Amino acid sequence: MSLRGKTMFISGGSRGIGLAIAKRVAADGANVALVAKSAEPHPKLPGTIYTAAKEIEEAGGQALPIVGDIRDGDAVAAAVAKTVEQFGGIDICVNNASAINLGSIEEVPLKRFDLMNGIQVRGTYAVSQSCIPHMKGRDNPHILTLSPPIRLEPKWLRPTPYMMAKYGMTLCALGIAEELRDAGIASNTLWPRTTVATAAVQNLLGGDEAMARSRKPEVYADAAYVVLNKPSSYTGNTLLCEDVLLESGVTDLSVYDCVPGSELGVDLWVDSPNPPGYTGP
Amino acid sequence: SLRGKTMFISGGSRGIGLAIAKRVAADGANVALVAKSAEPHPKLPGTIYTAAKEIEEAGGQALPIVGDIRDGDAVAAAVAKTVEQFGGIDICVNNASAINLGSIEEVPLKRFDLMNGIQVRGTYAVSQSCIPHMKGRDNPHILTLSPPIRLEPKWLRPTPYMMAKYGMTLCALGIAEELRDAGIASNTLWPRTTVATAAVQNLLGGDEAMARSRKPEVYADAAYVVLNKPSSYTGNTLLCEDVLLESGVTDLSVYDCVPGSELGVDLWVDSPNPPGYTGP
Ligand SMILES: [Cl-]
Ligand SMILES: [Cl-]
Ligand SMILES: [Cl-]
Ligand SMILES: [Cl-]
Ligand SMILES: [Cl-]
Ligand SMILES: [Cl-]
Ligand SMILES: [Cl-]
Ligand SMILES: [Cl-]
Ligand SMILES: [Cl-]
Ligand SMILES: [Cl-]
Repeated sequence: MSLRGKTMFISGGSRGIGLAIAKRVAADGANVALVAKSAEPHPKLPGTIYTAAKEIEEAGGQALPIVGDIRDGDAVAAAVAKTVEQFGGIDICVNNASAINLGSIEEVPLKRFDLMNGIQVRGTYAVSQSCIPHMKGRDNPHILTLSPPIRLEPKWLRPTPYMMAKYGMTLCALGIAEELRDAGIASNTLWPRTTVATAAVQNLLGGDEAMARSRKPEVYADAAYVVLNKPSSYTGNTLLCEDVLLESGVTDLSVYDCVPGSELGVDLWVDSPNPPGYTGP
Repeated sequence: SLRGKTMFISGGSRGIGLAIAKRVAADGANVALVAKSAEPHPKLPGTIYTAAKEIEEAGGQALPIVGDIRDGDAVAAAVAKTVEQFGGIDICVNNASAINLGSIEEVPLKRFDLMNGIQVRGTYAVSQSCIPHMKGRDNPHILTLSPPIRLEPKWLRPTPYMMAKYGMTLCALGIAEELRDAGIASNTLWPRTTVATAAVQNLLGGDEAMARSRKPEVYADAAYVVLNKPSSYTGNTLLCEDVLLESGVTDLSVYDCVPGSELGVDLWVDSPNPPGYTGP
């Protein structure tokens, strides 16, 4: 199996994890539409949708960068319609747009909350809803949402704003899995076990330094790829990247380590940097 | 007893919220109640002003406030007025709610926003604003009217509403952890059956009792039990009837609209009664 001739709609996509997923899918000769709020370069975060588009093309795919605020429902509709008029249908919807603040309810004002809820909970809903009609006909359609398993033990219910937003994304994805089961559209979530170091991290740290406790964005891209090739019956799952990769046949997870043979750190909502019983390097 | 305690409550005009407000008010409590409009609706009974009269008639003091819960500044101003008036907040009840049982295919974004706004964002805003004024107090509780989080496939629909109600609960549960040191309790409370309120009879057009449902007192009384527990009791997703049996109630039929009927179940609940309940 292969994503050749298939079309992806991805929120974000302009850097880091989203870019790596876009690139991986593009490498099979896929189409990728990517939507972001602005096309102006940021002084500290690398990339724009346009430079993302070049990288998608250089990888072997066709790119459609679209300017649109995921918090504006009309802009979302317009971006999907534009994807459909250009590529003819949607095989893959990846909800990657994100927003983060790790403060408590006492520290995170309503305006910051709305940006998180807006982009992630509302955004995942609007993007997914708008994609769904254009996915019904297709060979093996997948919605994939970049969010964590719902962990209900007290330690995990923190910090509240961000947990609400991320769990809200996952709940959207799991609900959709049930509501679209008869239509045959897969909806899954996918989350990495460690922190993922992206170029943006280097830029903000201000150095060319090794993130020894972290993994590369490829861990997410390769895991996504495996999931997007499963049958549309593989649905309603809250998946971890490394676990997905071992189940697929990868034996050596060190190829994802920023620095191999280090003690790895853990992502939020994850107990261990590696799957249970992993013995590889 | 809750004599001399002050409660702030969203969605206390009618039904369950009013029943809770009246039960708290009967101890001589202050109740500040907030709603978007004070204008009577043709079919739904009550306004904040009507509800206010009933709160006073029940034994308490009422402060009815016009405020859109979806407007952050309105929420801030509603809480400020409550504090200028009564001096401090012992109890925050998040009951403002909104419902649509359609799927993601059927519920447009504008509708989604109403549920997200009022319930998830609203519970966040109201709770956030009340919290500083609850830090000094003898036994502060936040009580959020929303269900246990159930992750089995069959509970994960309809998506839009499940997102909202579950988001409500996640907020309550997060607050529990974040405010534990302070220590303001945060719990959720949900009824096992559907609760038949005046609004339901009004929309059917007849006063005809609802054999599969319970009275809103099951909500009010269960709330009263939780709100008198120590602030150490926090982070729980509670069910009315179970709370009531735990407190010593042995006859739940007094909450039945029609005693001796086969009761229906609420969303997110398997059974109309707590496990091994063998009362009437
Ligand atoms: Cl704000
Ligand atoms: Cl824990
Ligand atoms: Cl990167
Ligand atoms: Cl784990
Ligand atoms: Cl192990
Ligand atoms: Cl509607
Ligand atoms: Cl809103
Ligand atoms: Cl099930
Ligand atoms: Cl149950
Ligand atoms: Cl039983």
